[PDB]
Amino acid sequence: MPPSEFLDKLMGKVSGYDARIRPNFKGPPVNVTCNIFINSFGSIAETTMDYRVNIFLRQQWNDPRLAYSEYPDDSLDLDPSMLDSIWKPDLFFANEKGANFHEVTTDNKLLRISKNGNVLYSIRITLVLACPMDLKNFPMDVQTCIMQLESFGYTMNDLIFEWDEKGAVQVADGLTLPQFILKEEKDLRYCTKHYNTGKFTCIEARFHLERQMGYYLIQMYIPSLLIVILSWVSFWINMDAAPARVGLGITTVLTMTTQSSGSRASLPKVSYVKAIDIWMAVCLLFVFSALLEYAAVNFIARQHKVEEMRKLFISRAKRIDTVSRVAFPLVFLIFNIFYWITYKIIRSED
Amino acid sequence: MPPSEFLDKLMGKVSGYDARIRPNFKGPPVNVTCNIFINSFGSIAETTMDYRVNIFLRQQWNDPRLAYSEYPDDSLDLDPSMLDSIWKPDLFFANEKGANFHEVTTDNKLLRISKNGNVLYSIRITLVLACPMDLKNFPMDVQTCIMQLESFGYTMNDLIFEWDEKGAVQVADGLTLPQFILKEEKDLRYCTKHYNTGKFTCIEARFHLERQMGYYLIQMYIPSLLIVILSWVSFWINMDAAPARVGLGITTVLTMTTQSSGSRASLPKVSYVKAIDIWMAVCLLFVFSALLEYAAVNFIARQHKVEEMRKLFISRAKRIDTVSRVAFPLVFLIFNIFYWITYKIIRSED
Amino acid sequence: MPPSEFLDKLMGKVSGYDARIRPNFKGPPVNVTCNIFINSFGSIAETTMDYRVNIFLRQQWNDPRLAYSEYPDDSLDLDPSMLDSIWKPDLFFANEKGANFHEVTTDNKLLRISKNGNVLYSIRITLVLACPMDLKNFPMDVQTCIMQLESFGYTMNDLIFEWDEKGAVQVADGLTLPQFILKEEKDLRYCTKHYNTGKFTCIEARFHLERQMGYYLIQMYIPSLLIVILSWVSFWINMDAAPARVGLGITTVLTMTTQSSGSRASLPKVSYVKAIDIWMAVCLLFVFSALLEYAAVNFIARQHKVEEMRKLFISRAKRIDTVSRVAFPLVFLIFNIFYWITYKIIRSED
Amino acid sequence: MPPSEFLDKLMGKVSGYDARIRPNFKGPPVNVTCNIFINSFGSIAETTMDYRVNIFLRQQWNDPRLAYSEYPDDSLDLDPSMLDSIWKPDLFFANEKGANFHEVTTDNKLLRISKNGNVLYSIRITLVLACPMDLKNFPMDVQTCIMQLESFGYTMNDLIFEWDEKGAVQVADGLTLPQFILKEEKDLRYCTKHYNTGKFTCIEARFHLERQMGYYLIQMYIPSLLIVILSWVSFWINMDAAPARVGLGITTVLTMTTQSSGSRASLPKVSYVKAIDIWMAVCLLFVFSALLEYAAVNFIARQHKVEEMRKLFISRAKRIDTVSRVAFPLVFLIFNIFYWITYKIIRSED
Amino acid sequence: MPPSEFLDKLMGKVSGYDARIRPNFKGPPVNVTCNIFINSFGSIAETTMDYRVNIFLRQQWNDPRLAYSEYPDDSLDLDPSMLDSIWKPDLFFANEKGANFHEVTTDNKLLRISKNGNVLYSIRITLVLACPMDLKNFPMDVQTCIMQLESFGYTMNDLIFEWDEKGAVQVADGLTLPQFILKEEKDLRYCTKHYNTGKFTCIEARFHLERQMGYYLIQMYIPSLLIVILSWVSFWINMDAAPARVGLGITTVLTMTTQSSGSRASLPKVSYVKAIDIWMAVCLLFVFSALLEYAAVNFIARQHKVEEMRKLFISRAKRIDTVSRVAFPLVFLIFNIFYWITYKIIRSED
Ligand SMILES: *[C@@H]1O[C@H](CO)[C@@H](O)[C@H](O)[C@H]1NC(C)=O
Ligand SMILES: *[C@@H]1O[C@H](CO)[C@@H](O)[C@H](O)[C@H]1NC(C)=O
Ligand SMILES: *[C@@H]1O[C@H](CO)[C@@H](O)[C@H](O)[C@H]1NC(C)=O
Ligand SMILES: *[C@@H]1O[C@H](CO)[C@@H](O)[C@H](O)[C@H]1NC(C)=O
Ligand SMILES: *[C@@H]1O[C@H](CO)[C@@H](O)[C@H](O)[C@H]1NC(C)=O
Repeated sequence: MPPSEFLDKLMGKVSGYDARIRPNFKGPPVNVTCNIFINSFGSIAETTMDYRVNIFLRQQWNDPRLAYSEYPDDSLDLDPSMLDSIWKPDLFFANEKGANFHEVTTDNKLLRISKNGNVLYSIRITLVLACPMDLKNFPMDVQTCIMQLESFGYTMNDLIFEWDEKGAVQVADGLTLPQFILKEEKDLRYCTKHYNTGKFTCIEARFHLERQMGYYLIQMYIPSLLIVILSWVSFWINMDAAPARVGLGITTVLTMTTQSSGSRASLPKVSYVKAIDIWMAVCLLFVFSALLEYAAVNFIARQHKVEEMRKLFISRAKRIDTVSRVAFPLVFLIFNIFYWITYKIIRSED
Repeated sequence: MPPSEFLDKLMGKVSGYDARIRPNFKGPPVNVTCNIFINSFGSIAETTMDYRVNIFLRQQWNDPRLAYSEYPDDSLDLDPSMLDSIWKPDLFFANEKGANFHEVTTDNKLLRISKNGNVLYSIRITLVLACPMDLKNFPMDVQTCIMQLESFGYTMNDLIFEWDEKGAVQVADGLTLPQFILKEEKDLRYCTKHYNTGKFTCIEARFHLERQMGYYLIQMYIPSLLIVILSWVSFWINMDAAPARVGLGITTVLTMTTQSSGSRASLPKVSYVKAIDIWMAVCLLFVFSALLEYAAVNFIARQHKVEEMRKLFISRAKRIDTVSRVAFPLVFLIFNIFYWITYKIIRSED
Repeated sequence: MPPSEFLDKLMGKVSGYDARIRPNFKGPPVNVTCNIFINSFGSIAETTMDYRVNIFLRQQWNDPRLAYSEYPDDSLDLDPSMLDSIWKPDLFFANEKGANFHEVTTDNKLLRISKNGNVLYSIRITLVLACPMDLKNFPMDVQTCIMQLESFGYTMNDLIFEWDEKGAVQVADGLTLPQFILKEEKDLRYCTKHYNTGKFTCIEARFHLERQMGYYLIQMYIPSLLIVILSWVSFWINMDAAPARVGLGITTVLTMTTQSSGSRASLPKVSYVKAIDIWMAVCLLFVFSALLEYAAVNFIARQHKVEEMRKLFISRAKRIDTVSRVAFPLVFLIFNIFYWITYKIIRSED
Repeated sequence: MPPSEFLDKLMGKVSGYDARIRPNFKGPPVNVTCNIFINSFGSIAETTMDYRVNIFLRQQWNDPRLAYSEYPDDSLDLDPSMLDSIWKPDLFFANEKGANFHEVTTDNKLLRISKNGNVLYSIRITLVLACPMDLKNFPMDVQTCIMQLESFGYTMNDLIFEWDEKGAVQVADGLTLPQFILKEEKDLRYCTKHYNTGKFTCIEARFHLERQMGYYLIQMYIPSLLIVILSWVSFWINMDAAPARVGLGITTVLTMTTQSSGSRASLPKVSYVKAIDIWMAVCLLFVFSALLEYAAVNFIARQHKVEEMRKLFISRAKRIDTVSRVAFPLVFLIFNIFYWITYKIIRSED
Repeated sequence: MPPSEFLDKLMGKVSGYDARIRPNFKGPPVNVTCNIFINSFGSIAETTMDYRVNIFLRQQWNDPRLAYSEYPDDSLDLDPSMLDSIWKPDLFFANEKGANFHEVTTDNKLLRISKNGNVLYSIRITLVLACPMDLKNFPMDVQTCIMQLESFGYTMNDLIFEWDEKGAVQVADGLTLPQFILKEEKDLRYCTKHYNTGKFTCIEARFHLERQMGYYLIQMYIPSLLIVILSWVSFWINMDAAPARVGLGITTVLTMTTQSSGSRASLPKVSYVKAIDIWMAVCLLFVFSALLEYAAVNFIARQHKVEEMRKLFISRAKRIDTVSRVAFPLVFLIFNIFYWITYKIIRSED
């Protein structure tokens, strides 16, 4: 038998196969299993509120027609150039921007057909998908990003979408993200869609992302701690009143302010207050306190600037110094560890 | 009856249905009801003067042809591949940039037809639409953005566009905007269009947006208040003449100026003066006053630098200090609350 | 009579209408009237040297064919789907980048035909057009932007382009630009094109744009004036030699320099010197003078630092102070008003 | 004779003209003359390493077929809608990115045919072309940008490309570039291409660009000179040891550093050292020297701070001052003029 | 024999050549040799994690059909307009974004056919390819970028891809990269692909890139060294306690911090610590030490500020100075050379 003759008999003019009619017309809904392979992941930006993903969609369904039973083999790998004639289920993504195809040299498509009629359709598509991330806790946070596959034009009575029991989602080996660590959980559940026009099927896939704090710690926490320690020692040995003494505080003020402004750049605008803002606010309070104590001791010195009074004022000023000395490391220590442990337990609960 | 035979009889060669002729030719204008569903909203930028929206257009009209009365069911869900043969009303948007279609796997289209001839056309389109926002009051403002649907090629005698009496505009559940809060009002009115060529139908939909001031307050108001308070206390204990005393003022000057420059970055250029500019101007006036009073007390000290004269100059200088002390918090307090209450009442009127 | 039968008789196979032949072949040139409507304007950027415009092109010409005289009405509104068969005049823009079409739901096109043969073609196109603006005077300037319509493929003997006597250019009501004010003058003149291949027709439309200086004044002139006044008073009460006195000058130097650098950011690079540069240069000269006078009085004090000599040096130093006092406001006043009046008269002449 | 009948006889089914066969098959190579007109030029960016150009390609060749000799006129201006049937020579650009066509209203194309068979093909194309500029001397430099036209698919035995003897390259009148001045030289030479597959024809066009230094001088040279002069005078009158004296140097240090960082922004990264870097380095050396001399005189003063020794130390310190005084202007003068004259002669040689 | 008649006999209707069937059907897999020519390279950005490349793909395979043996010559250069009829092997790239074709004037394609049936297919394509660079050592690093060619739709039994024994990869003469130096090694190995659907052939090409450190050294190392030396000398002659002395340290602090922030701008965010960070950290430690020693000597002076005690405190303070003097150059010298030699040996091993 020649291949061409059979090939036109299967889906051509002698065949009564109209490509505008669903298989099993006036019958039970056509069940469709969907298997997705993630070729690549990444390019997630906080401002844009979306990520980039390259998938290999694969969907299988059954047809009562296109059952040959004439060649001795089980399956046939057909050309992807008559895919227009074969009926194709509609499938679009709800949180989707763009989503072009790939056409390098030839269109990237795959067609297979078995003896019973089970087909295999494979399409490569790069999707920009919108993820509504919540930045309540900026340095440490778990982000859930949603992929939705749903039927635009058919009701419940047709095109029921089902997941695959085994190996529903696969990932490429040695695939890494610079910023996040992917979690191998990938919980799958499906939520149907209700509209005034009708009720439409949908299936959902969920991915969990964990950020890496190493960059954040080196970029912000480590310099800020250095500034705090520097300020502490600078006043600790500072003596009486000198214009030079003021310089140590002045440098810290400006540098801390610039760092604070710099940190709130990449992130988009949100009403709620992030954790990094809290850390910046407390460090600003500490540096603001530094000036305060100086003003205080200067006021005591001003009152001092008779012999009977001098001893008490000089003593009171020194008392202010030693009390500042013991107080400043202690309250920062009891606060930062409290901050870290409370964030440590919230991530553990999440 | 086979589905294919009926399907070609309805809109094919045996049918006298020419797709270039409007239904009810030489007759009353074809009425069209339009229902819009907002799939997603967002990506509004002040500079660009436009926003991004993903809608689900739905338009219904009646045809005297395409009335089958042969299958026992009421409606038929047809394929979206013969939509070219069906006559389609022209519809374009006036404040429109771009507005591509979506073609993921298959074109996103929907076709339905009832027994009487009422059709249902559904198209997914992402529109970039221009909104002429007025920034007279920057931190608090209500913005109205306009969507216009109008007929490019037909006159009044044809293609009259009407709204839908019930559920004209729907919104997706759990849809949020990072910057703005959408108001559930959505007032609908229609304005016809007049041209030299003729008079063309149009319908309009209006959306109200309310900005969230939480980001603005934390970003700008809170640091500026801190700078003002710091400056106040800094001079409050400042004593006589020392080069060190000057430092407190110097830091504030530069930091305030940098913040003022930084704030006017995101916004585009406009002739009128924004509220934030007013707040920045008054704070700059306060810090400018700080230097002034110093210069004054230094001039009194310069005159002082004989015994009879010294008491009066020293007293006058101290008088200047205490008067500065009582005056500075009081006038800022009576001004900021006045500013807030006047803006509070203008938003209430708006 | 059926509409379809007439519709194919007019421009089909029974008709000898070849769409590759110009009307009035071997005859006088085909005159074409062009009417343009500006749907929207804006998005002008100085660096890119171009603007964005959305027009409604409309062109009318006569054909000896397509004269029906069979239906009792005067005109017919045809579908825009047989516009390919109708002969269309070539028309392109010389200072053009891009210029895509609009295809939302359906192509935006319009076809009309009268009894005599006068047709009406309407096309919506968004054009990015290059405007060679001259920035000799930056804050105040009038910019002329050119739109050119010309025939790519035909000579003088064919396709003569003429303007419309009445209402050649219309503008949408309530159309505004954030930066510029449009002038309702719109002078129209036409310049033919000469090439080695031949002579080609062209028509030109000119628009005048006037910038709004309110943003510029608030952004730059008002802070710079404040810095100048501050500097003036700061030295005015400055006494003898103190390291603190220097601070007043130091702050001004840096802030003025940063503002000067900031101002020359948006503008692209040009050889000639802008007006804003002149204003920045004079203010820099004033602040530079401030340091000078200080150095001078310090040199007199250094010579002073015997009793007979002290009186003359102290007097000379005070003389320098009072002379500085009277001189500094006077020369700035006689210069700034001179600057403003000369620019006021140049705009009036322009 | 009707135009349509002749028009289909020339390139249709009765004609044996196959559009897949080169003219003069099994014969001498088809010679092609190429004339280029530069409609616009500009948009050159140093980082991207490419420029934007809008050309009017024009190529002429001879065909033995398509020789009519039946109409009494010499040439015919055909429609650009049967250009697909006419055989067209392949032509692509080697240093090419993008290069789309223009389709405003109608495709921009031109067809002409003479009695002998000489055709004229005109195509409008905007090309982004890569120019490998060498930035050895940044402020003054001559840049050569290359345009290459070559045959992708044919060997030497076919499609020989020749230039045009007269008026090979034309430029539009009144065409200017904001940054560069075009030179009216435009030397043309051709270099053939060798590959493993075969030898392919190519022709090359060269353009020379001269930068304008006016922006660079005002932006960088003039402020830097002002800073140098200021520093010079500031120390020149500086007296003994005062903390205030230090301020004059401190301001210069920071401002010079910021300017130095600012200048190296637009330019991309290169291994070799630019001229502007040299100028920045020498000015940094001068300001660095300023601090040095201060440290020296302070060390002499420190040793001074017995009567016999005081006279010699005070004298030595004053000697250091006067020597600094004479030395500093002289060495800057003998260096800057040397720098300018050596660059003046290198541009003259180039 | 006419060329047209043979041309349609080879791949037309009289020929039984179906373009949907692979050559050697039901036979051994079709071997394909692939030769790639790199027309241009460059535009590599660290953030995007990808590079731009313009290649000339060339693939050869054998067909049992299309064996003419009728013209006396060996090969024929066909038109690229019947390339659709010829069967073409599928080929796509795995680490691929975009990859459009080039269509300037005509499509860039090449067709050749020999007497035996060996064909030659040439396609020009610009590919954006993702390179997973590792920035463990930023200033000096070798980067490997991967190109993968693989068969989308066929299994092992068909379309085996083989490399070319001689001249597999060629590069254009005089091709340079501004940032990197290409290594003439280009090791080629192939790795097959395993999927649930089946096993698919692939081949890989590897390129090695070496960065040039000249820009980095001038941009960062040279200024930082200057700051370190300046700081060293500044304290080296600094005397006792003066507010002026503090200035030398203050300037360094701010400038070093700004440089440190500036350096970490171009690079994207990564968890691990780069070499440049280490160098910045050590320089920050040195400048931080500068303040420390000052505080120490000031504390000794404070204790000093009775005659018996004064000699020991003054001596101890001077001892601190001389010890600082000998210590500071020595430890920087023993550290920087150690840093350079360890990086020198790691690059040599790599
Ligand atoms: C799809 O599956 C459901 C439940 O398993 C079944 O009731 C229905 O008949 C199936 N439809 C088919 C096989 O077309
Ligand atoms: C549309 O509605 C108007 C007013 O209800 C009516 O006069 C007109 O006949 C309608 N046109 C139709 C039904 O085609
Ligand atoms: C166009 O107008 C000119 C001048 O009015 C006239 O000479 C010419 O015949 C006209 N061409 C037509 C009507 O085709
Ligand atoms: C092209 O020119 C060359 C040299 O002038 C000549 O030998 C060749 O025959 C020409 N080819 C033609 C006219 O086809
Ligand atoms: C391809 O090469 C392999 C090994 O050289 C060989 O076994 C196979 O038959 C070849 N396939 C062909 C020539 O189609």
